[PDB]
Order: sequence, then C-alpha cells, then structure tokens
Amino acid sequence: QSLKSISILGDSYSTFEGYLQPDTNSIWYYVSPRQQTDVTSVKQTWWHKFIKENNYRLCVNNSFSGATICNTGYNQADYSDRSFITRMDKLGCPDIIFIFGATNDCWAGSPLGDYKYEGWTKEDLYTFRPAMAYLLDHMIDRYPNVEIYFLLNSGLKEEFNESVRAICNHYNIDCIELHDIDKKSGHPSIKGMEQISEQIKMFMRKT
Amino acid sequence: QSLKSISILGDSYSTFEGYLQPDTNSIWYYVSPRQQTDVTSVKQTWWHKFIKENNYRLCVNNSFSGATICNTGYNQADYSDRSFITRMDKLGCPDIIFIFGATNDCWAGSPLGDYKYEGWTKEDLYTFRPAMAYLLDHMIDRYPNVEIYFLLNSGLKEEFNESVRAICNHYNIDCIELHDIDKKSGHPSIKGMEQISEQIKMFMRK
Amino acid sequence: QSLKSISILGDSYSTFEGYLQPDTNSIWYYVSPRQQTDVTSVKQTWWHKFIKENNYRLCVNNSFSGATICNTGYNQADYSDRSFITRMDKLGCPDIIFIFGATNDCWAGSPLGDYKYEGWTKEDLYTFRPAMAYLLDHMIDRYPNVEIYFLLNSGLKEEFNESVRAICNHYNIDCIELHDIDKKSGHPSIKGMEQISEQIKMFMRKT
Repeated sequence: QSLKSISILGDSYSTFEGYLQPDTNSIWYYVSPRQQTDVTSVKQTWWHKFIKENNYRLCVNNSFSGATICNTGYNQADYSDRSFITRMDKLGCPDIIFIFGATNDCWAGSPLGDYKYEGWTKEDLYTFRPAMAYLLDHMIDRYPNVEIYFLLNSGLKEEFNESVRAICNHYNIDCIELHDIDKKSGHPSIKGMEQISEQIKMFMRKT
Repeated sequence: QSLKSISILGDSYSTFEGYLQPDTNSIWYYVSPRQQTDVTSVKQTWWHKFIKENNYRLCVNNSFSGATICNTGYNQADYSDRSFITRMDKLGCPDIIFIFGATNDCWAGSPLGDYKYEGWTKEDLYTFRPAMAYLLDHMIDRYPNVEIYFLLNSGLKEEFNESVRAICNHYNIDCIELHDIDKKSGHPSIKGMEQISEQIKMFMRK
Repeated sequence: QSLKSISILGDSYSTFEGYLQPDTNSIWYYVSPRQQTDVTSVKQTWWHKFIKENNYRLCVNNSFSGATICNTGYNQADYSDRSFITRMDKLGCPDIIFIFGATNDCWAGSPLGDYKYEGWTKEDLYTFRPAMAYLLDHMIDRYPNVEIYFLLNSGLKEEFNESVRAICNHYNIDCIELHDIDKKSGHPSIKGMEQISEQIKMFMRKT
C-alpha cells in the first residue's frame, strides 16, 4: 500500500526555491524567475512531474546550482563544499534515487582524469572519472536495495558522455541518456522539463 | 509489507512532551500535567491511539501549542515564527498527513480576510482564508501522492468552520468534522482524545 | 513493492566511519583501521550484511562507540550525553529497529540496580535494570508498530544476560542471544560480523 519515495542528487536543473535540503543550497529556479526562463512553478519541474504522475512520493531533493560531481569547479576553484560526492550522504531514506549531474563538470572544464575504481585519494577526487566512480561506489553501499538511476544531460562533450556511461556500466547502474531537451539560458524550459519526465517514463517502460 | 507512516501538523491538541519536532516547539500536554487535564501519557493522545490501533507508523509530529494557521496570533501579535504555513515544510517523508488547526485563529480573533487561491502576499497571510488556501496549495505540491486530512475541531465559530470547509473543498482535501469532543481547560480529555481517534476511523471506514 | 527500512541503536559493534547519525558519534570501525581488526569495509558489518542480503533498506544507524544503556559509564563517569536512553529518540522513521547494547554497561561496572517498570527518576536511570526498562518502554511508544529486536552480545556477565532477558520478556520484545561470536580486540572480526548476521537470520526463521 505504501508508495515508493524518490530523492534527487542534482544541480541547477533539479533546483526549485523552497524544495532544497539543506535550505542553504544555491537555487537556479525561483518562483519569480531571476534568469530568463518560462518555468515559474515546482509543478513544472521534471522531478515533481515524474514523481506526481507515476504515483511516487518526494523524499529529499539535495540539488545545488552550479555543483560539479568532482571537487574542481569553474575557473579551477575548489568545489569540495558543494560537490555531489560531498552531498551524497544527505538524501533522507528513499526507495529510489535520481543522480542528475556532470553538466557543470563538462562546462567548468574539470579535468577528466583516469578511470579509478578503488583507493581514491583527495587528489583523485578533483578529477571527473575517479569522482564519478567514488560517487556510485559509496552510494550503492550507503543506500542498500535502493534503485539508483543516473540521468545524463543532452548536449555534453562526448568524453563526459562516454565516461558516465562506462562508470555506470561498471557499477551496474542504469544511465538514462536524455536527448533533444528544449532549453532557455542553457537550462530546461517548461517543454524541456516535460521531455525529461517523459524520457524517464519511456526508460522505465523499457526497463 | 511496509506500513504507511503518519505525520501531524497540529497545535495544543496534538502536542506531547518529548514527541515534537523541532524539540523547541511549545508543549501543552506534559507527563506530569501543568494545565488542568487528566491526560498524562502519549498512549492516550488521539494521534498515538489512531496510529497504533490502525496499524500505522509515526513519522513527524510538528505540533506547537497556541499556533495559528495564519501569521496573526493572540492580541494581534506576529506569529510568523510558529504558524502552520511556516512549519508545513518540516513533516519528514510521510504517507499520510493530518492537519489539526484553526482553533487558535478562531479564539485569537485573527482577521478572517477574503478567499484567495493564488498570488498570496506577506500582508494576505496575516488573515485566515488566504493562509488556509496557501497551506493546502503548498502542502499538496510539497507532499505529492500523500493523503492529506484536515481535522476540524468542534465548538469553533461558524465563519471558521465554513471557511475551512470551503477551502478544503476547493483543493479536494477531506475535512473531518469533529463533534462533541469532551474537553477539560478547553483541551481534549482522555475521553475526548478517544472520541477524536474513533471519529477519524469512522470517517476512514465510510 | 516498497521494502522495509531498518535503524540501529548500537555501541562500538554497530559503528562504521561515515555511516553514523549524528555524524559526531564516536566510531570504532574505520576504513583504515585504528585498532587491530581485519574489518575495513561497511559491507563486512553485521548490520549492512543483514540489511543488504535480506532485501531491506538502511534507515538510521545511531551507534556510539563505548556508549552504555544507562547513564553510568567507565570509572563511574556520567554518560548522559551518549547513553542509549538519551539517543533512542533519533532513529529516523524505520519499519524495524535493532538495539545492540549492554556490553559497555557490563565492562564499565555500571551498577545493576533493581528492576523498575515505571516512575523512573534521574537517579534510577544511572543503574542498568531501570535504564533498560525505560529504553524499551519509551521506544515501544515512540515507534508504534515497528518491529524491535534486542541483540544480546555473547560473553557478558550472567547478571546482565538475565536482566536483559527478563526486561525484554516483560515488554514482549524479542531478545536474540548471540553465541560464540569470533572477536579481535574484544570486537567482532569479519567472521564475527558474519556470525552475527547469520544468527539474526536463524532467529528470524525459528520465530
């Protein structure tokens, strides 16, 4: 009888003013938009749409605007305070987790690094492939028997697409490859948010 | 297999010493009573009784003694720190939510205001109908696919009964109208707590 | 479809670096061991093993290294800040709770006290039997319809074994009596953690 709940570990694309935990996380989508976007309600987000329309509950949305998977941010800055690998332990007690990241690592120019599936050092976690592997490894152990789905944004560099896809395959994690997402200011529009939700449902109907 | 969990967004009637989140919320019911009441145990509360007896789990009880639904309190004081519309975002991750409020808005003499179903300003949420509507609107979005039930106390002014009932109907929220609840010092007694719990079951059953 | 979640209220034996809530709790098991033990991963702990292998989810692990059930610690120190009866209210919203304590009360030499099933004072809760009853009483009310299991460590003094067993019987709580748990530095080894997990599965099947 009890419906499965979903948490989100995301970035700008999964933020919405007043729905972020911790509440100090940076927001991209406001009720009264700050940037030029047509999205003005949480009901229009990809995650609220998917959760509400597929009979799920909302658990924790730990999304942070401009966050990278790894600890190298924009202009080589240290993003250890806001990275996905730092925030992965605060997602409540969900039944399903969506990971929606890697866009910022792609556009920040974070070093891609080498594939590393164990013995991660502090130096390694400043590069992408070791941080992506460390994320999935630690989350599989932290969230036993929780369904984990990686959402891969459309329009990223192929080196990030292939890295995300290879590391997800290593850990047997489903990687949902988003395509043709309609964007405004490089972020999903109302149409784009609907396309993300319908593409997740397509992937669930196939899998 | 996994049993549904319940959270409460209440006021004096749903408080019990040591069961409130955040733990800094004002309590009405203490283990050793400080008010004239016969209730001395959490096992006697309407919410513990309903949850335990109908095979549910307890999630979060966010109840605050004397808290109003809107931001106008007793003697026209600003209750923005304790109102239901301020505390509605901290109820854990439940399967069911009970909202049990409007008694303090009724006895504080909070301005009733006009019905407003969008564009709520800071000024509007100091009045009852806009705050009621803002509460249900925001909670439906914050708690998708969570069963929400408004519990309406017995003995309130008809302007508050009718406002609560009209705003619940707008948002398609069940409003359980409590009747003849036995009280001591204006708060449910052991009998009253049992009557609240039995009246919720009969609403569920029908 | 939604799987039951489990929370742990433990001591040294249920700790693991990075899996404790609150994160300020004392840890015994580190990734790189500080004490002489062969355990180096959360995957080897009795609780992660049981949860992962019996198709459950992890809720909250509130374990504190060296914490006592009652408020008297080692060398008659006041353990009111870290006792089980102080920490019992912060276990999330689980479907099942494991209580794994009393080892420290046994080796600290905490006063055993008299059996007391009501009217507990601050003075009473410095002794074992009143604190152990206060723990089960308050947790049954705080966690309605949650399955509660007391795990009793092997090799403790019989006065503690018999007290725990009598107080669990009073409150109709299952007391899982662990036997022959393989230990290193007085704490479960990899073998010991597997024996705890298999003995919980065995108890669950016969009850």
